[PDB]
Amino acid sequence: GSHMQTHAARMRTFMYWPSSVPVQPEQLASAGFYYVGRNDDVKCFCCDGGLRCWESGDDPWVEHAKWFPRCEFLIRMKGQEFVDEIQGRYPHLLEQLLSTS
Ligand SMILES: [Zn+2]
Repeated sequence: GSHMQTHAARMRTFMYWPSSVPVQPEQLASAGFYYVGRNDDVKCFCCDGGLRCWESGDDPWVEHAKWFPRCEFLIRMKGQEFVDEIQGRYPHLLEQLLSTS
């Protein structure tokens, strides 16, 4: 429950990635991108860790299920079904190490 989804924000993410979104923007709106993401590098709303990296006609969802450490927004039908499946495929989903001293 934050107000980063009002004021203009909604259309502040509805912009684009190259110069228009030739992906599936109706699915993006469910994945937390395009209007439903945040700014340019569609960060998402509830997500603590959303980004974009669009590979080869990939879904917004596998992208937005491989870097999110949490997306309470999307933890609903995706986070109990998606990831339950996606994590089946991703045994390196969880946090590894980085600069942990
Ligand atoms: Zn998210």
